[PDB]
Amino acid sequence: NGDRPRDLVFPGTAGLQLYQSLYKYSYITDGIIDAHTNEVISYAQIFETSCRLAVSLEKYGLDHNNVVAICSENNIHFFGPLIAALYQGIPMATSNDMYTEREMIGHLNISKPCLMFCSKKSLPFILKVQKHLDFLKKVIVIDSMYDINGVECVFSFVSRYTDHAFDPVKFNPKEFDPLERTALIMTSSGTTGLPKGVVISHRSITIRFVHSSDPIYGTRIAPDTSILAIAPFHHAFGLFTALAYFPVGLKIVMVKKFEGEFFLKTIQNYKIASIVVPPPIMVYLAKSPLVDEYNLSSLTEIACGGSPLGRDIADKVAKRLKVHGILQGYGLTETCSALILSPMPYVQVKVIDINTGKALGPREKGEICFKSQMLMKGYHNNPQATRDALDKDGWLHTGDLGYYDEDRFIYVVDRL
Amino acid sequence: IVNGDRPRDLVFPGTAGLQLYQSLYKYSYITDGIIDAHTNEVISYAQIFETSCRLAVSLEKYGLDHNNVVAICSENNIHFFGPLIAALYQGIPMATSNDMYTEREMIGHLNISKPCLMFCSKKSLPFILKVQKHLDFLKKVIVIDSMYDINGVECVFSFVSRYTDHAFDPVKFNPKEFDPLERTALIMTSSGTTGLPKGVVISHRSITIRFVHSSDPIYGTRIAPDTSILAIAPFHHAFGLFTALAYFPVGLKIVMVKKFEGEFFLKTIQNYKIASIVVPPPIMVYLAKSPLVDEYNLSSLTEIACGGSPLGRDIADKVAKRLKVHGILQGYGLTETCSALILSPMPYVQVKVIDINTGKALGPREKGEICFKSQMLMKGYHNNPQATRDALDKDGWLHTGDLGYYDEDRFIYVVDRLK
Amino acid sequence: IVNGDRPRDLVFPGTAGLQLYQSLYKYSYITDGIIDAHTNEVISYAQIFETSCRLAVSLEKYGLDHNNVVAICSENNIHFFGPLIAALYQGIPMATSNDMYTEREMIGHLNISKPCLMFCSKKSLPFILKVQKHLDFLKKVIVIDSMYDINGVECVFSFVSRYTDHAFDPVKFNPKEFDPLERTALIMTSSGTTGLPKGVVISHRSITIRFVHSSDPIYGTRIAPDTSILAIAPFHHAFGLFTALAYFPVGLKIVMVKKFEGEFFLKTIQNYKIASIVVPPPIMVYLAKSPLVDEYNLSSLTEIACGGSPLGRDIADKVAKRLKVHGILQGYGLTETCSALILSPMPYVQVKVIDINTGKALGPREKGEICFKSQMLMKGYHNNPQATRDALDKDGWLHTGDLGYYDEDRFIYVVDR
Amino acid sequence: ENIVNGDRPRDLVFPGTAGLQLYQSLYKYSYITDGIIDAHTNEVISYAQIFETSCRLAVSLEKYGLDHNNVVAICSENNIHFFGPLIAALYQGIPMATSNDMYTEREMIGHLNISKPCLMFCSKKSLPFILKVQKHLDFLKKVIVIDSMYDINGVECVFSFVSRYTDHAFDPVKFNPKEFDPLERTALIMTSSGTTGLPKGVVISHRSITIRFVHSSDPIYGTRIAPDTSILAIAPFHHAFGLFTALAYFPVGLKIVMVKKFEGEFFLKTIQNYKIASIVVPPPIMVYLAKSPLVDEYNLSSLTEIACGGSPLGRDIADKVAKRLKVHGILQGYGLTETCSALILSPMPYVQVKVIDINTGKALGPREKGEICFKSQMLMKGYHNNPQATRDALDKDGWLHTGDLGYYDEDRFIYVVDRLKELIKYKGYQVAPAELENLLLQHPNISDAGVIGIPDEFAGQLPSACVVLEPGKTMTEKEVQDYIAELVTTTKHLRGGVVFIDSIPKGPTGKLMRNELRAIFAREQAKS
Repeated sequence: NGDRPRDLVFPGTAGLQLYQSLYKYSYITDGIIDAHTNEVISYAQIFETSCRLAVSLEKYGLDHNNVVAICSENNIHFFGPLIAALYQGIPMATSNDMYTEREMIGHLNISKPCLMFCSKKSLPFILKVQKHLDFLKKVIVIDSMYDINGVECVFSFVSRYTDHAFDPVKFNPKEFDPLERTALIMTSSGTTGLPKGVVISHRSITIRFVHSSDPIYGTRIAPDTSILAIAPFHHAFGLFTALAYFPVGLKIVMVKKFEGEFFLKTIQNYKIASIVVPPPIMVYLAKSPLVDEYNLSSLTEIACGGSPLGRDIADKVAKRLKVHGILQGYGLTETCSALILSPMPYVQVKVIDINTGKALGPREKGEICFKSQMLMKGYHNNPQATRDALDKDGWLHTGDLGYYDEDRFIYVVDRL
Repeated sequence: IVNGDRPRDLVFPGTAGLQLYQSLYKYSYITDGIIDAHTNEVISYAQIFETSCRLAVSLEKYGLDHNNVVAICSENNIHFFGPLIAALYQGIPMATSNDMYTEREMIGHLNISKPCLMFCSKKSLPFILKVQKHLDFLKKVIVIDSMYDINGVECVFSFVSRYTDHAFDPVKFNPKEFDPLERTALIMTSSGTTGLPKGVVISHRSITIRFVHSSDPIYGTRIAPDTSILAIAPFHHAFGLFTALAYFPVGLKIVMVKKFEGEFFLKTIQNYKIASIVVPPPIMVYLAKSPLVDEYNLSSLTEIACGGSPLGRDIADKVAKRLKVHGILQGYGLTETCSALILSPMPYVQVKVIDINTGKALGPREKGEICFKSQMLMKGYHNNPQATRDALDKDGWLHTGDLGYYDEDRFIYVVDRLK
Repeated sequence: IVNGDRPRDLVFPGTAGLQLYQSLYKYSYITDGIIDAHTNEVISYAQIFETSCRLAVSLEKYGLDHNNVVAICSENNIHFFGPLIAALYQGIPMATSNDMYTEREMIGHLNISKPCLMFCSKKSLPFILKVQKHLDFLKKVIVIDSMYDINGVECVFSFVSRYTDHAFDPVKFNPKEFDPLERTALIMTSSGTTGLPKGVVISHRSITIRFVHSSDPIYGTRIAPDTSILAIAPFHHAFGLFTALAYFPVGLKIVMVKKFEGEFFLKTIQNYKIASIVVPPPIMVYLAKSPLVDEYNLSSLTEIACGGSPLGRDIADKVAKRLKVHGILQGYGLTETCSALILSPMPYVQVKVIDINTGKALGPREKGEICFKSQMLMKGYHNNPQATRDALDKDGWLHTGDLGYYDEDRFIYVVDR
Repeated sequence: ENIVNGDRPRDLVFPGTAGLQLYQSLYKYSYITDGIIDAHTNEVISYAQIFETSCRLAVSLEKYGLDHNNVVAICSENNIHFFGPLIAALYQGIPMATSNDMYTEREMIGHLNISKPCLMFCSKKSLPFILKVQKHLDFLKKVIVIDSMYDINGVECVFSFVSRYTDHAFDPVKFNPKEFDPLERTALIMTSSGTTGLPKGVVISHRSITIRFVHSSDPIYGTRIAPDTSILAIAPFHHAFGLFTALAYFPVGLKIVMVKKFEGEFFLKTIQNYKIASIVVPPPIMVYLAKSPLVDEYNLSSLTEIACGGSPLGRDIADKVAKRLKVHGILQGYGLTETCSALILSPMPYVQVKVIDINTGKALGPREKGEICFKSQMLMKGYHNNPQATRDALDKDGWLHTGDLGYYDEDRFIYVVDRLKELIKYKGYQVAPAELENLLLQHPNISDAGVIGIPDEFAGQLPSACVVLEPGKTMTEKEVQDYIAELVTTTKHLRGGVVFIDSIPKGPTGKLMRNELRAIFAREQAKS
């Protein structure tokens, strides 16, 4: 079973939650800051822009039977269109910005999206790729006020379908079943050798929100101190840890790429309360030099949500930077990462049999596997690997064996 | 048809209990939940969480439900919320009695709700027994703030340990579910307009909405969950109880003073670094034109609110200035009902104008009698069908007693011409 | 021939446009360019730089030049300077209309310059469209403080994106060149001498000189480029427009209040840590002898100035003392023209005293009609050559209508009998 | 045509005389009372003091009968009063010769004979010397002490001198400086040697100085700190770097405090006890700044900005310091034109540049290799009475050939990255790159330098490598030739064969001796 949720999951569309969040924390004036450029967007800005963009996507002719995409590096305006999709319940495919033409065409062919948001920086590569895909009917630039040789930008586009009197306080996000409407088709190159694009329900999101909100697990930090986002937005881990920052209204500062120093510079200079990084930036933290040459006395909380090596690099950092024991992930998935760490709310776990397939009780070995709403609703257009991944009734086979750690210790230890 | 702001927090649908429960469970880590400014006694959130749950199961197994009514009679006292929230879990209605009623008054009071069980204080117990000797329907008393029973009078601890054991776990307990709009949360007595002791009925929904207002960052007090607010207004009365209760869903260290007398208020706000206060207008005037109230360091003060008979004659401006505060806003007409609605219309609250000669539903900038409609409005008086149809009319409108006019679509606030 | 102080900063030779341009470019880094004390809207210097440059090329490609005259009708508003400065680049004259005119008055005004394009505010647009329905020559209106168009009315953003594109770089833009003394910068209408609608003409030179004055550390606001000054005086009007405009060449964070009324001025001056205020005498009296105006913390104030018929003996002294200020010194001369000349004889300003009867030049300490000569002076009235020759005489001297004298060679300052 | 232009100027150059802008400065910022402070003595002059003295000195010099066709000099250590005479020369348009104060008799005379100045200004300290010296020079008619109230043994001091010609009631605000074209008038005649190996006197225009000020005013480049805040001056005034960086402090009205000599830790103390905002220094005290102990035992928290304008130890001293002192970023330039240093730092306003052919000499394009040259007004204008060095240093039309070779990043990026810092290296039989195309573009395992050029065969010029390994790792000559046989193709490799040795060669922090390795190649083309 695993922990009882502290903040009850928001029933409705994740769109609707995010919407409400933006509206509440409109007062925040430092929504996102580009650590590099120093560009800054306010919550109120994302709010207006996302609403405008929603009525726009609609009147232009899009719905749930379509798929939209965004291909951009880690960038301030990214959330405008993303969030707009979530209002309308249009599915959003996120493309990694650095695919080679080769890889990328492979990707877009999975979801096959009719509209594509993208970055200034990524625009040429997108035009180059779009000339190979008859279905990619329109591209829109997200981070420009002016159009780029005939390519439209979110501003112009939006002013086509919305006017001077538009009031996002007066907008309503479309309503639907948040468990059967797709939010994201994020493609993943993990198992086998196929690209295969994974499907994320809205419920997976509002549950991920529950987790960001919970004060024993997710980041318990002041709704107006600055958290750093570094993880790739196009990728599941980075998109969700980032996106969950809004229901709780945090000043996000954000870095384009994990590499080098400057991680340091950045984290000192903005008074960063919490960071959420993958384990390479953990090693750079633990056993890298002159990383106390910058004042990092700002750091309240640290998280890891990918492939975390032993509890020793973890202690190296917990100690170096004076932290409340950095605790985190073990088992994280292709899907919404992290579940069962230091089981989680809305996630149930079982131990059955290598041989029978019947659920055991306590202190008994057998293959450990998961069931949750937060789990992928399967893959896209591939009925094969859908029924391949999660079994006869919603259990996702992990491929390890171990046991129920008893009633009085409902935690996870696994034998093989 | 003035609608009033769109809610920034969607109202929690379920039992008001359930939300409070959830709140407590979430902020269990908070250890300085309520402090008795006087004794220096302290309860933690997690303690209230446990106690309220144990007491919920106790009351249940003891055999009570929606068809009964419980009461609590206590002065402002840390343990007050113990039984109250437990009631809200089970959906037993709670009648709150004022501790300083005279026997005369009190009997009248209890005869409205006629509660079978009565929590009380320790210094209020004599009086409660003295009274119970006149009311056959009052089968049990329980003391809320004692560890031992008191000459046969049970106390909350003994009572709870009767039905629960050491391994009891509030994380595994569940508050009853019901329709939060048709379940009475509270029966708070008030003798208004006529002077008769009539008892007001409050839905759970009325509460969950009041929580929505408190969460709201333009209206309700926007300050960090784990900084200290002072609530002093009397808990048995709606203003003090709802403002107090609403502190929980947002997890604030409350400090609480038993009585508004002179200073010491000063003393406390200094000594506990009080971020926000919420007071009635007597301590407002005391704030503004009483001297050497800048002899204590009150520079902790982020937010100030007032919610009864607000002295519009700019005492408010004087305090806003004296204590360098983000301008004190509050008042703008409250009620017998859940106080405070339409401050500096509020979410889930709409107001109209109609005209006192026909009763239509007037449009912009036009006078006529102003009155409110809301889920948050009182569900009526109790075993009295008379003054119910009199307070709120044919379709959910409650006549307030002023004329004003709708300040246009483009200024959706309220100005009213004569009071 | 009292000459008046030697300038400390040599007047910039070129177009006033070019100077404002360079200013914007230099202080582009300033991120708190203008703040709407009311709303809390803020524009950055670089934003004005881009907006104004784009607007300049826009105005040019749209087909305008010096032979037209443009207008602006707006209340005190962050975006006011957008179009204005753009005109100055192109050397198109700008007529400023007071935003509170009656249709009655406003048309009278507009008929002086007869402008073909009109920028205006969100707030001013109803009244303006109403007015353009009476004037054949008013071909186009554009809104300055909106991102989207307003029922068929274009806005500056849209207008600008018609003629410039994404790759436009204002660092590569260059302001038109002309002689800054024969090119009109501004046509500000004024009701002086007679109740008749006469429009005053200001050359670029007058502005580049006004900039000379604001930079001067004995006279103009001597405070660090990146401290916050308050502009409250009406932008459509000369005193307010120029005190405001002169701030950019010295790069000051401007906070701006739409209206003088109430304690909101006090609040503002506190909440933004305001170094200098420059006010007309009503908020001067409100300053010295108004109550509980120390109930707000005004300890931020280094300098105070006044420039609208200054004589408040000794109200000025009452505030100088009230607000621990380096003694507020100012006024002592203001006009139809660029207000403020001879304050506490100014650079590039000469004053003489002559004879009420002959009109021949006096020497020291001697009575007779006092009057001025300066490049900063009005180049005359607009379509009225009658009152041009009436105001400034045969050889550039402009008669004030007072008498007095030279406070000597050894004290080249002005007292008048 | 293809030219890199350079950053639009954020302050348009002041048309007129350098003296005129310098006047107007002193007059505007007259109110500052801490103009220059002897960080040593504590003596202090104010701005309006300098304004006075300099205007006085100006009219004195004119009535004494001097004009452009003359040349006045000044020999002095770093001293408060330096600017009085200097600025008055600039007012009057008389050219000025800054002599180094610690020249020997021998050197000094060769110098003075370039400019042949008739008036010499001097400091108390420098007087004996200058007199000694003047007893050789018949052309040097008058000395004047600058930092002493009383005359010395008949040597007239500035005050007596000025008083002959101005009275009690003299007013500088009424004085006008002389007017001329700022571009044809010499301002300074500061001599520099090293190159070729002779005493040759550089010519700086007035415009060079106006431009110079334009850069100092530049809020991205020059020191952007508030007028009436304390900056430290410490580089010797009698050299161009120090003189102009000091002189330019005046148009922005700064409280200068100044130390006479760079040595030791008196520096920390001062920059502390005066609350010093910015500093501008040479790389000696850069490296002492970064790598030297307990320099964090004095409080250097006042330190907004740092510049560095000489031979920049771009090793990692710049970063170490920007870090230690938590400063907004010390970022400097590249060029060392020998005249007004710093042209192209992290092109500069009013400076342009192009790259040309090694062979033709036509302007190249983006990412095209060839010799770097600049052309700016701010550049030296020539040498004094020497038509030989002039037509050498700058070409036909004002371009200064750096002798380095590089290319310009992009026209949408006008930056100059440059591959191989000198031309006299890297020869081949159809030019080949040396110390930076390869060398630094190949290091497995890291093998520490080697690009020289062996004269054989009589068919060309053999390239050759001088590889050295560190942690005993065995590489062969034949082995390396094939790792970098595909790294460059054509024919490059090393012809002779990767020789292996101990270190690299000498020269101050970096600079090889090229012929060192060629001769060291010799004796090591004989063994196993």
